[PDB]
Parts: sequence; structure tokens; C-alpha cells
Amino acid sequence: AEIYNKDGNKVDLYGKAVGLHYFSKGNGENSYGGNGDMTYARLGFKGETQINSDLTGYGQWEYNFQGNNSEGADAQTGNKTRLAFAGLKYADVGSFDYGRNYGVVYDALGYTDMLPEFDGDTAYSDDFFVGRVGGVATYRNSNFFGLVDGLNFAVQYLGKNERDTARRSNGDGVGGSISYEYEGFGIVGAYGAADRTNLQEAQPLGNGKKAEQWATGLKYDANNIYLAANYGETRNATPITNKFTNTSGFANKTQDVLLVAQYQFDFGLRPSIAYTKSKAKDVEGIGDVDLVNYFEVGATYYFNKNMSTYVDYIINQIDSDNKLGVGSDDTVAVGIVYQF
Amino acid sequence: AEIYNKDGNKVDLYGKAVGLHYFSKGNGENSYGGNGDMTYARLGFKGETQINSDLTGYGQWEYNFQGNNSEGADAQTGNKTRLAFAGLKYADVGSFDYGRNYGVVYDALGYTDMLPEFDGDTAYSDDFFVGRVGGVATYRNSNFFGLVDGLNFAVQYLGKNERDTARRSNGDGVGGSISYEYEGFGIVGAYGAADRTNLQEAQPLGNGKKAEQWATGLKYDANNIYLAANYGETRNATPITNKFTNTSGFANKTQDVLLVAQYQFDFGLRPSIAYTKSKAKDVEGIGDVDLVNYFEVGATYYFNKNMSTYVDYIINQIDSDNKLGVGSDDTVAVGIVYQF
Amino acid sequence: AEIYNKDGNKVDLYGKAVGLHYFSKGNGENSYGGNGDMTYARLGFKGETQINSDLTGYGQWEYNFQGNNSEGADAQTGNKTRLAFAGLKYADVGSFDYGRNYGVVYDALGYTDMLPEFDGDTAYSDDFFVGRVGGVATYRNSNFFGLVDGLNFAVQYLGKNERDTARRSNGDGVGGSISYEYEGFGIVGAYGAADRTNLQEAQPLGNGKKAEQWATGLKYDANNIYLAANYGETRNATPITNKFTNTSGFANKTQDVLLVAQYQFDFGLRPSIAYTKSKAKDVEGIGDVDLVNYFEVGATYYFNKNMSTYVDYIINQIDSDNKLGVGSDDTVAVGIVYQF
Repeated sequence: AEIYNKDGNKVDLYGKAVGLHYFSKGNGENSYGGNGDMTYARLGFKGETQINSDLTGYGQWEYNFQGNNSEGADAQTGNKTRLAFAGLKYADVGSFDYGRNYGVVYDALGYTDMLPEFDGDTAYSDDFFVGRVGGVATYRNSNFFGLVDGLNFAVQYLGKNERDTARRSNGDGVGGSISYEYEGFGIVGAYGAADRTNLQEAQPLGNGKKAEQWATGLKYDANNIYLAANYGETRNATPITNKFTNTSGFANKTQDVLLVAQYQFDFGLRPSIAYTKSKAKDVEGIGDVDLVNYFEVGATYYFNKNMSTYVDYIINQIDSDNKLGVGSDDTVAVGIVYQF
Repeated sequence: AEIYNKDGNKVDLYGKAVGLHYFSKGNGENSYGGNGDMTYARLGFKGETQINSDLTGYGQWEYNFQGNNSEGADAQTGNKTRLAFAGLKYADVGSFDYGRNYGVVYDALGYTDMLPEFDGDTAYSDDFFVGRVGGVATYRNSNFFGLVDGLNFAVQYLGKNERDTARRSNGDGVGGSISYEYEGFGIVGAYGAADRTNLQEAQPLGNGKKAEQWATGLKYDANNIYLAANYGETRNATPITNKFTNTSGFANKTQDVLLVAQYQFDFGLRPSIAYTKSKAKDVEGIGDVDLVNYFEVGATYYFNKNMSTYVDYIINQIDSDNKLGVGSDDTVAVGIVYQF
Repeated sequence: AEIYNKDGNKVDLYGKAVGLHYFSKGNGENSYGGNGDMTYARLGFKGETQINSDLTGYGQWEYNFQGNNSEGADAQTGNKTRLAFAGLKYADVGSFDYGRNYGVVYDALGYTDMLPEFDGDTAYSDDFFVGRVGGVATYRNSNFFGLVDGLNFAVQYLGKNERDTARRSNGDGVGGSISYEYEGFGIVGAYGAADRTNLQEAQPLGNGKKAEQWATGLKYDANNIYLAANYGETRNATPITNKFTNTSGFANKTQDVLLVAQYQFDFGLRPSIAYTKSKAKDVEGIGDVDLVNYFEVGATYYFNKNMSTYVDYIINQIDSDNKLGVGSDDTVAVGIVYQF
């Protein structure tokens, strides 16, 4: 909601309280989503100031406050800043921003990140260019310097992030994406490669000194319809754990498919049908193994722009004999959302 | 404060900065409240959108930022989300919400949770239905479907919360409360029982596979006067620690009495006189032991709706020979509050 | 930004998203500022209510959300509440506030805390009266009860803070400062002494049972010019670590010099030239050692009151043979800031 707006600056303080619960049999250990209360809230801000007619400066911070922790020792578990960046946009020259933001490959994955509850599977955090990452300088151009309506690109420079953890770490890399959108249609291609840190390499699984990820996407967005599909691959980027050996590393290779079909009725009900499969190749020891494999059926009802509720159902296709220990059980998410 | 309100949605961003200090002799280890700086702040939001004439959706998140920590390693100590839930209210059919919210038994305890500084003693956090708990679905009806002015009830379904800690954990349970308020008067009865988790049972103190808590309350609220009283009991719900043995568990049984008498002068001064006693019964090893026993005298002055200050004094009746090690010293809280 | 303002109360919700990066050779271990992404954001509130013509109540909370952490285990690293206090101001009698706030000696140091990125060096956190500290009651008078235009003073009572850490701890102490400002000029003197906790004394470095700190400052602030200079000393207050021995404690004595010269062009560019030197005396084992020694050159450009960017360059004068292990490398900070 725009709480402020005077002297060319407008602030939008936003957020949401989400009452959420996951239903999966057992202790949700062998299920897709786990089981139980998963309530949380979000608070963030989106500022934007008009330095003059062509120039705009802006910033954005979004945080994630878990709502399923005690007020005890575990009170902080799960909390975190998701985004944090400032930037500038100049006339038709493009925009530039730096901070914790979305990797460029997500310019593609974003297409199928539309399930009611469950977040796009391959769009992981602090995992190179696919999801939110720290210290990324990102340039974006729209309409090819205003010469070509609908043609946009982006390039992105990722700073090395040497964390205490091989999974949350990354070396320096570059990434770019080109997309084109003409009347309800959209096509995209994204790609980025990056150095792997000593620790990432000291890991038992995955072998390389460079990590890559690219995805392409196609979408039809219009007439209350939303059909979207993505296909991409990766090398030594995808984080995987062998639950048996308690071994971890990155998938040498993966092939990721995502499809999403949705319809927005005029009365508020938005049904969703999706399919996601990601399979690792050449995992050291196991060979080929599926990481994510399921169908999804669900529906969201929008009371209005501030209230909605939804049920998301995961028909997990993974099988009980999955070598990595990847869970085979179903998960049903029911949630109620208020937001501003 | 209502920062937003357009298109049927209104947001109230609220909060307060509380400069607080506790005065107790010694290292506050043997005192009621402890000793020293206890400054903190709160930030939260309360949204509410009118989906149509009969339907209202809403949400609420409130956080607690401690203000007495260094900017060092201990910076986060004490911080936590207190509430987080979204919900809906339909005409005269009632309301329903889910998330981290107040247990139904607090519908009663709330009566005597009026001391200037010190929080109602028996109204503990992540302790079944008495205080704030995670994952509670709560239905509430007002005025008996609008047929009976002043008659309200609530039922509540608590989801199992298996935490790393026996004290912050809970099994599934149900709770309900009926209250009636006719012209300044209010009466209430609340009750709820819940399963105890393996860990809660693996504990040295307290013996059962089910935890219960009920309280009743009576209040006269009007003419600048506020007299309130509560009485309740509990089984294997009340958390207790034996400071000698460093033993912990839950009180097999307790009997809790709370009384509160206050007056709001027209110039701002609200004096408070209270009495609280809670005694455990059949504690494994000790027999009967008082957990909370003191008188309270204090006063709050309201400069206006945004500023106030208060002194709260605890005349601890607990004695030095209390078997559990429960402190016997007095505590004096002085605080200055700004709030919006 | 003032989001609220009705019925004599006005709330200012403020904050900023700072995209920041530090460039230093090596692993920034031997540099002045370290190296890499250092993006972060801030959110705070400043309330103020007019209880009547002479009386004003107010409060303030400011938090620091790091933006360079993963969404993993390290998500919280670096976060903290910087300020948290409520208070009152009465006519010309002065003001009083309590909570986590700025030590009185900072009334002086504040003069040279003007570098684009790098925070005043000697103005440390949870270090007695120089920077932000917990539990400080602070009285401030302006214009000598309104009798003497430009004459202000402050006294401050610091509560003992026994933390788990000798560095973040402190005993009870008092501090005061007198400053005078006549037409663009300002002069100040500040001083405060405090008890040292058992733990602070159980430390290997620094010897005393009382810690002191005073600084004086002189400034010319006007005509787009800002020249400021500070000089102060300290006893057993300054925290120091010997990187070789992994020894820590406080400097027996220090002599701190800070100078700052800046100019604000009319088009937005504010260049900065500074000099800082702090040297420890009589360090147990080493003798005299410099702690901070460098020049600074940098410039900030203000697009407007909401957007700016800056480069700050540290020409570290410390030498590689510094006995404590204090880094000798340069650091270059580049940052983009959006703020409201």
C-alpha cells in the first residue's frame, strides 16, 4: 500500500499475514512439503523518487518473519531478508541496481513460479543465478533503448560470496537474459556461469570449477488464461543431499521441466494445474535420480486484492525407491492470506 | 495508527518504544522480575478489508524487538513474533482465523492481565491454551448468531507443535470458552485439553498423557472502575523448574487466583492494586509449592493516548524457603512509553 | 517520511536500502574495511506527541537488517536494534529519555562522524559513552533554561550492563557534556567515567577498575562548508585485540584525532577529505601501537533527498609492522542509497 507520496517520492509499505498449514502423512519427513503449521508474515518497502523527468531512483527491502516458532530459543528460525537493493533508471537507457536481488535466470523461471502455495522448485535461494542471491549488480534494458517495442535484456554481475557453507556460497560470475513479449506472448532465454568456491569444490558430490544454469521459457498470458512452460539445465549448480549417506554437494547435471496452466474466473476462483520434473544426471554414486517429480492441482479464491485463500495439492510422482531419499508422499497446503 | 484506508482496506501500522528499568536487590536472580534495563519496542500491523457488506477479511502481525541487547552476538536475544494470523468474519455467522494467536483460555485470563508492567502470571507463552501459541484455528461467535445480545463463544483447534523443547511443545487439542457481558459486567468460563508430546512426557516432572487448563473470570468494567478476578486450575500444563536440581517439567496440578482493582482518574492517573497466587500441587518430590505469590501496587499516568509512564511494584509474598527456588525478592518497574 | 499526523501525534516511518560493496585486496582480512558485498537496510520510527503546549513526549526505534546474508543459517548475522527509547521534553526545562541511545561523549564525536561511508572510528558501539549503549538515562538542556541562547548541556546516567562478553559489558557511570554554538560555530567538551565489570577486568589487556573517555570538538558549519575536528582520550575503554596472540582487552590509554573537511556544491556533489588517527599507549606487552591511522577522500552525490551514491576511499596509513595485527590495506566503498 502506498503510505507516502509527496515531493516526487512515493513509498509503498507492503506486507501480509499468511495463516498456513501443511497436511502430509507421517512426520512429513518422507513427504513433499513436510507437515503442520507454516504460518508466516512479510513486511517490506518499495521506494521510488523522481530525480527529474528521465531519472528515477528506487529501493526495496522485503523481510520474512516466520509465524510458526515459539517465543523461546527458536523464535528466529526461518526469518530473513529476501530482497535489499537500491538502483536507478534513466530514460530509455536502462536501469541498474545492486544488492540482494533475483538472479537473471529467474527472468525465465519466473514464468512457472505461479503455483498457489508451492514456490517454483528449481528457483532455489543463494544458488547462483536461479533465485535470490547476495551482491548482484544488474543492468536491464527495455524496448531495446526504446527502439524495439517489447525487446528487453539484462546482464548481471555476481560478486563472490564466500559463506561458511558450500551451499550458500558462490564465486564470481556473469549472467544475462533476453526476452521478447508481443501481445500476450512471451519468450525468454537466460544463462549464467560462475566460479565455484574452494568449499563448494571440497564437497563430496558434484565435480567442476565452474557452475552453469540456463533456462528458457514460453508463456501465453492473456484472456484470463495463463499457460507457462520452462525448460532448463544446470551443471554443478543444483544442491542435492543423499539422505542415506548424509552426503551433500551439487548435481553434476540436471534437466528441469515445468509447465503451468491456470484460469482466472471473473468471480475470483483461479484454478491451477501444473507439472514439474527435475532429474539429476551422473550423481557421483547413484547415476540418474529424480529430484522433483509431481503434479499439482489447486485453486486460489480472491475475495479481493487484500484477501484470498487457497488449497494447493501436490501429487508427488517421486517413488519410494528414490536413491537420494527424496520424499515420495503427498502434501496439501491450505492457507488464508491477508495483505496490503 | 491508521496509515492506510482506501478502497475498503485499511491498514493500521502500530508500535511502541518502551524505556524500561527493573530495580531488584542482588543480581535480580532471587527477585521476582530480575534487575536492570528492560527497554524494548514493538511493531505490528492490523489489516482489515471489506470484501462486501457482510464479509470482512483481516490479518495481524506483531513483533517484539528487545532494546537491551548489545549490537554484538546477543543482538537478537529476546526478539520474536508474538502474533501472526489472517482470518475472515461473516455477517452474524462468526469469525475464523488461523495462525499464531491467543489460546482460548486466555479469553478468561485476559480479565486480570491489566497490571501496569508485569504480564498476567499464569498467561504463559507456548503453553497450550493460556497464552500465545502457534497453529491455532479459532472460531468465535458473537451475540449468539445475533439472537442473544451479549452472548459469545469460541472453540479452538490446536495443531500439534513438536518443538526441540518439551516446554515449547504441544500435542493436538481442542478448547472452547463461553462468556457473557451485560452492562459493565462480564463473566467467562474457558477450558481446553491437549495431547502431550513424547518429549513433554520424557520430562522428570509432571505425569500424564493429556494436559488441561480452565479458568473462569468475573469482571465489573465501567464508571472509571475496573475490578477483575480469575480462578482456574491446570493439570500437567504449567511449566516449572526446580532451581536446585536443575529439573524441569510441568506441575501435576495448580490452583491459580488473580484479583485486580483499578481506577482511572479523569486527569490521567490509573492506580492499580492486585493479588496473584498460583500454587503447584503434588510436584514430584516437593509436594505443594507456591509458584507465584505476591501483591502489586502501581500507577500509570496517561499524558495522552501516545504517552504514559508508570511504576509497578511487586510485593513478593513468596518465601525464601520455597522448595523450587522460586525467587522471594521484590521488584520495582519504572517505564516510559511512547506509542502509536 | 511522516506517514501519520492527526490529533497532535505525528509518526515518521523511515528507512533506507543501501546497495554497498567494499573493494580491498586479498581476502580483506588485512585491509581497513574488509571486502565484498556489504548491502543492508534500515527501518525505524520516530514518534512525537504534543501532550499540551509545553510538553512533548516522543520515542524512537531504529533497526539494522543486513542484506549480505544467505537465507540460510546465517540469515540473521549482523542484524540489530540500534536505538530504542522514549522520553519527554518540557518547555524550557529540558528533556529526558531512557533506553538504548547515544552515549554523551558522542555529543562531541558526532562532529567528525561525517565520512560518506566509513563510520567515525572512535565512536564504537556498546563501549561506554562513545557510541550507542543500552540503558542510559539522559537529561539535556537547551539554551540554558532559555536564558542563554546557544548554550546546551547534558548529563547521563549509565546503568550497569553485565553481558556475556567483556567487550559488550559496562558498570555504572555518569557522563556529561557542554557545547556552545554561535553562528556556524560549535565547540563541545564531553566526559564520562564508568565502573568496569569483573569480566572486563578478568581480561588480559587493560588495567583499572574505572573506565574514562572525554573528547572535545570544534566545528565550522555554514556556507556549504563543513570543517570539523575532534580530539579526545580514553583509559581502559577502547577495545583492542592482538591478532597474533588472539588476546583481547581494552587499551590502557589512547589519544584520538579526527579532522574532516567537506563542501556541498549546489548541484549535489559533496566531496570529503578526512584524517583519523588513534593510538593506544602502554598496551600490556606491545607499548605504543596505532589502532586507526589513515586519510580518507570521497564524494557523495545527492540526486535529491531520497537518492544518492558515493565512493569513499581509505588511504590506510597503518603499516604492515603494526604489532596488534591491525590491517594495513586500503578499502574503497561504493554505495547506492535510496531512502525515505
